[PDB]
Amino acid sequence: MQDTIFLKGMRFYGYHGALSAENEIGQIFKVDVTLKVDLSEAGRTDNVIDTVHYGEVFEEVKSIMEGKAVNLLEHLAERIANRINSQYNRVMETKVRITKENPPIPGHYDGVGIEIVRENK
Amino acid sequence: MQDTIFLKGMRFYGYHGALSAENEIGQIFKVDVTLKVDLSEAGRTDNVIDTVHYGEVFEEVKSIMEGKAVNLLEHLAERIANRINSQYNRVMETKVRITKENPPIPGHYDGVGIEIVRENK
Amino acid sequence: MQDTIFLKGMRFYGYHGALSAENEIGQIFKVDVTLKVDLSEAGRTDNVIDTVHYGEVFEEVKSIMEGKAVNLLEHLAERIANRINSQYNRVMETKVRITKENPPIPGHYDGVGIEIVRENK
Amino acid sequence: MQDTIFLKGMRFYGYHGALSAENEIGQIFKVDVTLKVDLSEAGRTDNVIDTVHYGEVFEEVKSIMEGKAVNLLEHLAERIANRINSQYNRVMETKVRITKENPPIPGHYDGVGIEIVRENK
Amino acid sequence: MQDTIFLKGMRFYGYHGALSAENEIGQIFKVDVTLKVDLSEAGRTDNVIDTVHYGEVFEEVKSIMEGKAVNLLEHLAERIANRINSQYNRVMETKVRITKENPPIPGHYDGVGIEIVRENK
Amino acid sequence: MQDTIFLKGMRFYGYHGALSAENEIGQIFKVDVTLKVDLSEAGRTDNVIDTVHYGEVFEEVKSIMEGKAVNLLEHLAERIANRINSQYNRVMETKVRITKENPPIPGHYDGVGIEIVRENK
Amino acid sequence: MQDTIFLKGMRFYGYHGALSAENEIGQIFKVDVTLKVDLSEAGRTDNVIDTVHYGEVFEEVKSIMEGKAVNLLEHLAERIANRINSQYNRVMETKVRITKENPPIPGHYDGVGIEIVRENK
Amino acid sequence: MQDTIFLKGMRFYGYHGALSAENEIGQIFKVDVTLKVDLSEAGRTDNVIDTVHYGEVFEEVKSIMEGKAVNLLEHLAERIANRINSQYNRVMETKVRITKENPPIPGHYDGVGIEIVRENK
Ligand SMILES: Nc1nc(=O)c2c([nH]1)NCC([C@H](O)[C@H](O)CO)=N2
Ligand SMILES: Nc1nc(=O)c2c([nH]1)NCC([C@H](O)[C@H](O)CO)=N2
Ligand SMILES: Nc1nc(=O)c2c([nH]1)NCC([C@H](O)[C@H](O)CO)=N2
Ligand SMILES: Nc1nc(=O)c2c([nH]1)NCC([C@H](O)[C@H](O)CO)=N2
Ligand SMILES: Nc1nc(=O)c2c([nH]1)NCC([C@H](O)[C@H](O)CO)=N2
Ligand SMILES: Nc1nc(=O)c2c([nH]1)NCC([C@H](O)[C@H](O)CO)=N2
Ligand SMILES: Nc1nc(=O)c2c([nH]1)NCC([C@H](O)[C@H](O)CO)=N2
Ligand SMILES: Nc1nc(=O)c2c([nH]1)NCC([C@H](O)[C@H](O)CO)=N2
Repeated sequence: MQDTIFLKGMRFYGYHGALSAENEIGQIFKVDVTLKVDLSEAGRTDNVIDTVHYGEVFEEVKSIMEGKAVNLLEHLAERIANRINSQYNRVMETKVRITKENPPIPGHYDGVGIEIVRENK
Repeated sequence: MQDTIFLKGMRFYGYHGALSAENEIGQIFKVDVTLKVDLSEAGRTDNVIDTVHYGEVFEEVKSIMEGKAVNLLEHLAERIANRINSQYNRVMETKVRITKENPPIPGHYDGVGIEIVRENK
Repeated sequence: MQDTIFLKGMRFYGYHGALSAENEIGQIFKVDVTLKVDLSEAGRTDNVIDTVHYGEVFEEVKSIMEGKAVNLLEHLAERIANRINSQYNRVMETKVRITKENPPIPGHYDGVGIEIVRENK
Repeated sequence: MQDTIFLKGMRFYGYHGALSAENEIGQIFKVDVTLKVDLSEAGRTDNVIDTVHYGEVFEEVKSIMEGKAVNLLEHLAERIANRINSQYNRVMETKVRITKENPPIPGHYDGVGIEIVRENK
Repeated sequence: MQDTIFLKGMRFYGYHGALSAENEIGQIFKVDVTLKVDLSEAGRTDNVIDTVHYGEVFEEVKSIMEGKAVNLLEHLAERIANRINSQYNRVMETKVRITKENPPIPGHYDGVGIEIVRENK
Repeated sequence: MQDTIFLKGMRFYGYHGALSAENEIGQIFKVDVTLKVDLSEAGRTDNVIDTVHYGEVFEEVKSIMEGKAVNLLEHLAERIANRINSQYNRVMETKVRITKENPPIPGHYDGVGIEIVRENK
Repeated sequence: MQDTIFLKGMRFYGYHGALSAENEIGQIFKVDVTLKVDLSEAGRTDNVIDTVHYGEVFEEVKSIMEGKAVNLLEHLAERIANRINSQYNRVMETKVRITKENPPIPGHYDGVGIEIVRENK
Repeated sequence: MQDTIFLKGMRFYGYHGALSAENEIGQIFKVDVTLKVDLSEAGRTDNVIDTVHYGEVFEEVKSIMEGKAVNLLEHLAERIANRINSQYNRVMETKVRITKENPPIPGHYDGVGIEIVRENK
């Protein structure tokens, strides 16, 4: 099953990071969420109730990205994956990519980050 | 067989969407279509008749993207995949990606969408 | 005097617009603000108190872009220009550009908008 | 008076061009329209009737860009400028930029074009 | 073995295409070539003689893209893949992607094309 | 008179430069040419003979950018401006911008260059 | 005299800024430098000695952008303008633009900055 | 296990290359590093000590990209992969992509390069 629902380049201003200075000033966090979902019924029916509403997913990611500051991106992606898998049974697996395009790293790069994939149990 | 014929970033202004306001105002829908097709005969012959004409594919996608407004992107991709698989036997499988770069979602993101893959029966 | 302080591509999700559907769904408004300010004293001193703090300017634009929905972009730029000119005497003139990259216009374009320039009296 | 109303990167598929092959196949024409208009009343009032409606302007450009094929870009910009100046008295002057990002020129470039500025008489 | 040598976004102005008007006027063809090559010896030695010289590959693609006009992109990719596989034994498999970002198709899209993968026999 | 004919982002691979290593290896030179030309007659007539043919201009720039290697960008822009002003009487003034996006300068920048403006005598 | 020598998008990682957290972590500073210089002799002669060497200019900007941390961007641009005007008599006037694409401002924008123009006395 | 830690578009100015002129002048090398690392413990704990610190990885890549000039990109990627695998046991496999967007190749392309994948033994 290769069907997917996606949310690309979501951007939030948060204060996560292991450095005290990071939490103080904050930065923009870029988030890409890809959900494995069989979309054939919805495609057949055209009923919004037969699929996962992207809007609601964005609200979950948002609440975690703009909520309490944590240290790791790993911790933020793990809470999002877990939160999405938990509320949606139709989501067979959730992929979360977080990117810090501007971390406190002296250098020239497009960004640094992590990506996790979590199957829904 | 990893050969493919593709159409990237096709953009149409349509009125699909589950919200009444969406159907009223409309928006730009971005479409990426990838077709699995063995292209060796055409490569050998160089005869357009031994492959699938991208132009005709664009006309099919267009007619569905710029036709009657539906609710789901899932419904639009399912009609395109089905329409392409139906008229072309050389297409072993069709992948359709639809993206709403500007849905009625209060936030900063690059876009939201769905992607389906349908083998030709 | 060609010195300037600038804020480019500020983006806010608002509900302005003359169409009822626009106010309901909303959209992203892009804002560019350029302030005419003699920056030589600050350049000499290096004291933040001798110039206009970009951060405070962004907060003013924000409060107007994310506040009460109005009809025109002209009305929004006029309130921003007026608000910035009012609180800052060092700003000799304010330029405000607002862009609706995705208005309810059936077509392919990068965006539509207005730009105003207002001298501080 | 430095106030302006703008429409950027409008794109149309037309068949203009002095070469027979051009008219046959066609291409994408990119259009940027900038109108000189005093926007202070509209900014004060917030009434759409006190300014020029971008939407209507796009419809005029469109009708000329997607209508009868002509030879020159100069001819197309002259008809647009003239058409906009004619219907709108509030437009003190009209600037039209047309770009052929892909003309029949053997080479590597971003595009070629012309730009005209026409005051409203 | 996941090692690869690549050449991205190569662009040539050619006259291929099944339409007489296309051959007359011509267009820009974008080419991406990815070669499967075990790069461990070269990585160990650092001797250019233990790998495939990207420059020579570009010259082969070029000679085919800027040579005799053909009808299909399939024919052009098949000659490139075949030409590269033929001269290089270290290339276990060749992937060729050709893109016509501006074909004679009335519409708005980023491009159309084909991609082939050919193992070296 | 604010009318102009333009050619943007023309790119050529040349060997100019004051460093021996530069002339040996070469690089990509980006060229932007803007010509001051009254385009009203052409706009009225639609006759290609009443304006300057962009294509011919590109051929002149090309012949100078891809010809004998010189030291300065200043020398290359001066020959182009002079060459265009010389063959076209309708060109009241010529602006030439040359950019070396990748010169032998150890650093991170988008490019370096020069721009000259030459009135036609 | 409209001739200019330019250096665009120079990027340096520095620790300037009025906030203690800024100086601690640092950020990327983008710099655009435009010099007014009559380039006709150099264009005529083609001798590097008749113009200002972009490379040397980049070294001056660099030494100031990557040196001692200051509070204002105004202070950094004033030292660069002054430093360039001081060593080059051929530079009639210097324009310096500094941009903080990622300042400690909670929001979505492309960047904030200042621009100064300083004539050489 | 599909979890990954990444560093994209790292850019360094180095002097590697098999051509004497290349080593003399130098160029910008773009580097993308993707590390296979199980990120579940870190996601659970949120302790930086349970994952690989991107910053330290960037310092290793940097020291190799900005150190002694070598001939091949293959040699540079092999030293980075080996260096990262060596210091981090949590990294199950390392992928290194190096790109020379501007090599001494007469032509128009986005870049050329190599990519290697090395499992940690
Ligand atoms: N892998 C990884 N994930 C993080 O979230 C992270 C990290 N590595 N290293 C340092 C860090 C810091 O607390 C701030 O970037 C320091 O300025 N955060
Ligand atoms: N997954 C998914 N597909 C849709 O087409 C869709 C959707 N989810 N959620 C809401 C929606 C709406 O009808 C409009 O976006 C509401 O403004 N359309
Ligand atoms: N010039 C101008 N400014 C606006 O703000 C504006 C406008 N023209 N025309 C229509 C409009 C509408 O209320 C919505 O775009 C309609 O969907 N808003
Ligand atoms: N300046 C200018 N404007 C044009 O519209 C134009 C032109 N110059 N030169 C040739 C041309 C042609 O008819 C087609 O580009 C030929 O393929 N059209
Ligand atoms: N699949 C595919 N490959 C081609 O090379 C091709 C094609 N389909 N369809 C039409 C065509 C034409 O000869 C020109 O695009 C017509 O203007 N060329
Ligand atoms: N202003 C200016 N124009 C040039 O063409 C130029 C220059 N300045 N400085 C050095 C240079 C060199 O010969 C090569 O860039 C050295 O690698 N060429
Ligand atoms: N106009 C202006 N220039 C600055 O350099 C500047 C500024 N305004 N405001 C605050 C600031 C700070 O020290 C840091 O951005 C605070 O995080 N620096
Ligand atoms: N595959 C491959 N890797 C390289 O590093 C390389 C290469 N091929 N070919 C030529 C080269 C050269 O030494 C310079 O590019 C020559 O200017 N370097």
